[PDB]
Amino acid sequence: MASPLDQAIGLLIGIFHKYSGKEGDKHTLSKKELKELIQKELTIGSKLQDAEIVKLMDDLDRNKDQEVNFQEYITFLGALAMIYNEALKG
Amino acid sequence: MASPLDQAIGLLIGIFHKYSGKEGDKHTLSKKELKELIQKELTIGSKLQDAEIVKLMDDLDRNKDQEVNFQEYITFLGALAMIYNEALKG
Repeated sequence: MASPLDQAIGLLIGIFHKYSGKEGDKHTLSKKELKELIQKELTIGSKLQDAEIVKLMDDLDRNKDQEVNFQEYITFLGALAMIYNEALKG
Repeated sequence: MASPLDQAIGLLIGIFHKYSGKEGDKHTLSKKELKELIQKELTIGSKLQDAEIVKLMDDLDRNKDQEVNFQEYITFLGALAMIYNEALKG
């Protein structure tokens, strides 16, 4: 069955594809799409703590002139998650 | 605030913490916990596609006798996703 994990994975995939879809090689996307993704799909406004700020900055270096793939996109979210849910860093 | 992304991230976090919590250093967990995680939380049984099998195998070789962190767990999930959610490859 589409258990909570599979569903949540499904969400992260769907979120990816929502932008990556347009890039043709929709297994990848870049800087612009990443900034869009975070800014649009995280309706935060109040730039939480540091994590998201650092993601937005980092994005420029992380990409520079290269597309990122799915897992490297996920890493953006996982890093975000770790930095603001400080707990996860132990 | 807790937009679809944040919620879905929240799910993957929650899933991790549900077991990783018990390790105390809940940034990390290992082989046994990982197999438990996927087995329990993906209520599949009817092994959808190779991905899950390959994860279950891979886990042993990946861990050996070494813990994995949150992002590495997310890599396990992201790889599972990649392999069975065919779209992510093509």
